[PDB]
Amino acid sequence: SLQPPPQQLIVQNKTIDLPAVYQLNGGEEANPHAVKVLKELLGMLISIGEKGDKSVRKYSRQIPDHKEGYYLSVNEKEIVLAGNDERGTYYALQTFAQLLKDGKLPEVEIKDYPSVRYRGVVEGFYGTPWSHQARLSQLKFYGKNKMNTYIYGPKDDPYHSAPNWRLPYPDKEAAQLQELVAVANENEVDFVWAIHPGQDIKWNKEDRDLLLAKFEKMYQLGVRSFAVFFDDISGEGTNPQKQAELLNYIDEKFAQVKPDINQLVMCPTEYNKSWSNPNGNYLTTLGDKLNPSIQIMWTGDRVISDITRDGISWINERIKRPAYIWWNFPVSDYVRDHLLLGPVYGNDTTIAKEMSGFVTNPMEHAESSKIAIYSVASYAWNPAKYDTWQTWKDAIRTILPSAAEELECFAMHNSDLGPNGHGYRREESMDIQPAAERFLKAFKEGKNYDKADFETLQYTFERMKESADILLMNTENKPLIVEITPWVHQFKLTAEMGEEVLKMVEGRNESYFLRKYNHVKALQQQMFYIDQTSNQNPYQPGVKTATRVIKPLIDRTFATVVKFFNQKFNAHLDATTDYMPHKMNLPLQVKANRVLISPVEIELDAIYPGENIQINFRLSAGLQKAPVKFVRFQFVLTIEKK
Ligand SMILES: CC1=N[C@@H]2[C@@H](O)[C@H](O)[C@@H](CO)O[C@@H]2S1
Ligand SMILES: [Ca+2]
Repeated sequence: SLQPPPQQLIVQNKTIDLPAVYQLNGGEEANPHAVKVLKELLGMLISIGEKGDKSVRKYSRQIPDHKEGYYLSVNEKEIVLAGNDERGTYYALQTFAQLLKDGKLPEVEIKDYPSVRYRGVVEGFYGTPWSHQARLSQLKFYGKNKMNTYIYGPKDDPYHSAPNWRLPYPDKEAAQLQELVAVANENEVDFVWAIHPGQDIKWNKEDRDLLLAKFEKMYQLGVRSFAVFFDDISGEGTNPQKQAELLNYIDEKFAQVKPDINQLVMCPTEYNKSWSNPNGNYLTTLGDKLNPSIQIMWTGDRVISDITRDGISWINERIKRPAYIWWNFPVSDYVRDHLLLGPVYGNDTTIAKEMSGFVTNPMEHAESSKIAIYSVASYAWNPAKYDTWQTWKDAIRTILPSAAEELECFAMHNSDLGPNGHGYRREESMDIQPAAERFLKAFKEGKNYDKADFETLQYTFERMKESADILLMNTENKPLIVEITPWVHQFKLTAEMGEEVLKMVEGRNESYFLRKYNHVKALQQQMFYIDQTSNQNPYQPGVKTATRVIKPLIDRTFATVVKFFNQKFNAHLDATTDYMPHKMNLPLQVKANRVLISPVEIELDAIYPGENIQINFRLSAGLQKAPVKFVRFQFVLTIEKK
């Protein structure tokens, strides 16, 4: 499965062998980055070059007349790799590398080019910025998948955002950035350095010069594309006239003055329809006043959304140019306890002409995001032929060949975001969703359930456990495994709980049932400890997994079978589904050093120093470290733990 799929492919159902002896025509005059790839890969004539080179004159009418276009031919007599331009030749080679299987090439002719001009990744999330090593890995991944754009803009980099956007990077970070630009250039990626000055920018000469001064420093490190972001700010930095004037100044005094600057992009304050005032002048001001070479970014009809024909028509009409899409998936920075490892879908596949670019905002988990990134690369290059599920499967097998089926199992049940303030959800566990939904309907109402449905759930829990143990021990992609490990532990526990809960449904005798029930309570407690010890970030601490379909099913099944046990044996077993050490009909929650009522008396499991209490029917009272176990009366106690 060539990824991205070429615009045009004719296959001959013959194969040849990579020539053991070959003649290379055009090596000294073709893109040096393309020649190095070809030489790594390896008489029969092999012709490599860009349109205009002597080496490729015979094929000049086969070469697509598109930026980043190429002609690739393999037959009995010869191999041709001909770009419309240097980047096209590199890309011919990336397709060539995928065709070569076990010293053998199929007989093929390809004519190819991208449908969207700018394709790639914006590292533009809140959270821990990617590591240097992660970024190096990403850049190489982008070259293989024909992504030409990497926008550097981590919200939490103090040299990118306020107030230290004014300061040059220190030497060590500066040397790192320089290395990234070198590696980007080698993989035919535009490194686009972004700045986020809007929260404390003064519209004066001092701050304008400081911004230009910073861009000059980045230029000296080798940066040749630049962005200015005005997202998620308030105050005087939201002024569109001043924003347009600053960007026009950067364009006129810097972008159009240097010998070799490429992209100049801006992200607006009104960056989606819901955040834009239909009766305000903001977007029209930018559209009218911004120099026509400046790109304007857009996230769709909401902060988190997929791109539709109508939504993009709306923005394009106002900004008077095709929108440069900032797509907010798989970014998880607002559901930080979830991994979003499902397929890329929901974006209109017929609107390439209406966009100047398409970039993905990924997770803080660099390797994990490669599933979506590979898929966005495929989509943006050939939207017409974009295949959601095949691409997801191809991504997984690329990322983890040694355990592709195991990663598919884990990813397929780690796709949804759960409820959230952005209203954005994805499908999860759809394969088993109907079996789950039947089983539980039947079971809850005392009608007999189908054996096949019970077996399906059983098979699922078994395969999850296998997948988890195998993924833990995988050494093919260590950085991926480090990223997901906490979720994998939680995924195994979920599967073990499901297995035990189903043995309870098969309920042999009272004694066996009680063993199973006690095993389940222990598993709940183990899940709570992971949720409190792993991924303890300030915003959505912990680890959630298989949340849309599997966890609800296991929970409701458990509560149901305990209710029936209590009726049959006149018993009083606790049917609660999440473990909670503190006692309070709403469920308590524990988040860091807070104990919380999910929106009279609370008894903690020990005496703690009390920090404060926040109630809300903004009530507040510090407890000055006063010992506290009981608390009688949002509703949030904070304690020293801490
Ligand atoms: C433009 C946008 N700027 C923000 C990004 O930095 C976040 O990562 C994203 C998800 O929370 O939300 C908005 S979209
Ligand atoms: Ca050339």
